[PDB]
Amino acid sequence: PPHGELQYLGQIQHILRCGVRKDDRTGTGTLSVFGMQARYSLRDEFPLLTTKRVFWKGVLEELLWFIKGSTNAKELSSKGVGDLGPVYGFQWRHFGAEYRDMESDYSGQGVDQLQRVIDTIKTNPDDRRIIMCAWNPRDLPLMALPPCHALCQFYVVNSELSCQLYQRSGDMGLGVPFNIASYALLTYMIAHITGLKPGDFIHTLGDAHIYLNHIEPLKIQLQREPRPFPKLRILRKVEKIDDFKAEDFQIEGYNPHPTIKME
Amino acid sequence: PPHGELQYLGQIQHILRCGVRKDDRTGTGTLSVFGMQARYSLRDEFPLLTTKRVFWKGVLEELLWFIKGSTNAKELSSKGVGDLGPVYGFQWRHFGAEYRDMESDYSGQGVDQLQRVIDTIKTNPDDRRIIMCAWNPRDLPLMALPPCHALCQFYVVNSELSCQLYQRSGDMGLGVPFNIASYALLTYMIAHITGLKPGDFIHTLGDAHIYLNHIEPLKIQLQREPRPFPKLRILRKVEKIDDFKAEDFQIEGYNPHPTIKME
Repeated sequence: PPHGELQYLGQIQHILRCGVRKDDRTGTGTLSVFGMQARYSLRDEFPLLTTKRVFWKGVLEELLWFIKGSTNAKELSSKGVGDLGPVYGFQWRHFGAEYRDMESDYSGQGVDQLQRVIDTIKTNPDDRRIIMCAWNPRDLPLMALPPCHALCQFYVVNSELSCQLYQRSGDMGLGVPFNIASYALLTYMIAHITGLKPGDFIHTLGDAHIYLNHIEPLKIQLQREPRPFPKLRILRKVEKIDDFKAEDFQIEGYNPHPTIKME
Repeated sequence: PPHGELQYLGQIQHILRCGVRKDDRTGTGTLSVFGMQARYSLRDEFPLLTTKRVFWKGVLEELLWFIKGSTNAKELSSKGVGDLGPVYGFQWRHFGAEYRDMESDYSGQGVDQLQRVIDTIKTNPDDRRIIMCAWNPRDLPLMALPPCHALCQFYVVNSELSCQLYQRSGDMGLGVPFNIASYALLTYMIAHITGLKPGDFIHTLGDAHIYLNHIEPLKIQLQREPRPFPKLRILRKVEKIDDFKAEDFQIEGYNPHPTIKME
């Protein structure tokens, strides 16, 4: 019954082996392959990478911050890792909305994709349209109607909530393991408040790339041998998604390999 | 050097074998799997399925119609297979635009994603944002800011244009082979007018489904043995994408298996 982390790893080797040098926005070098996909069970397990230690706390507090729907950087650097622009959280909860500061009442503003997604699951779980999208701030002023950076399609069958994430770009060494843990968490959350059981998380990349300064660390991480994934426990019963707080989650069974810094 | 059609086929067997019954909008039955991906070379070949005959003409004339950016059904039923709503073509060329009839001058209106995509390739081919999106008409009146049905991310490296298509849903027996041929064509077109060489086409599905009334025909199509893919020739040199017409394309090397009707 093979390991899903064996996917991520394999993706790495491929981008290393058959990957092709490509320059990013900043003219920084990368090894790039176009179009990938990985499937990760959420059934009795949780995709917190083992081949290296993943900042689980920052993943949690970061998510909740998105769900709190905020634009306030200090509301995070004191919960783990002064106006911020409308990063994902603000989109998730009010896209279409006129963006003042971090402080004002946008209560009842724009479209609340995230509530909408939840709702749609309860109302019509066969729906092929349960989709949040998420922009890069850089893009907002840059042009009319810029393209999402990411989008999840959620999906439900036999009482099992699944989520597929599509990123136009994937930082494989630094970003990817994180998002895997994030959208896997998100899912778990939604599954929970909709009385559903977590299913698969599918991870689709456009440009999957590695930064040249990551190759070495990653070559070493490859030689590592994934311990079995942990589990994720919720310990209160929670009805509204804004009610979740960090207390509600226990990770259990997480013995990673040591941290691997990638700059 | 294996066949790409062997992918589509394999996807079929899986949805049959491990697929799970799910009800579509109309409460019609389907066998559904969530999250798939296939890669198809466009290098010296073209993904016109062989295990059955594909309506190549209708694929052509349909595309061109999109690119002509129209809302006029009769502009197609007399070129192959009275107002139509703003189907993909109109989005591709003017999303954001106020939609009158089929007849008016929307010249210079909304955002022309398709031109924009071309342009971005010439201006900044390392860009992670070369993305058109495409809506289902059904969805437009149905709610504020409905989710795309599809989106391509285009991508370029080593003088090779690639395209990945993401559909939230995939009709596997009827729709999928068609889109494969369509976005593969589109690509070829753009590659051509940007002095680029066609690369891969990646096909990502959310809900991949089969209609119960297709199972039998498909079970039979599985038993078939893919002949090698054809090629696609352009025979004029064309600079603007609105200049392409059906004359410009020869398919060569297409001996399919017989047509398979699926209702």
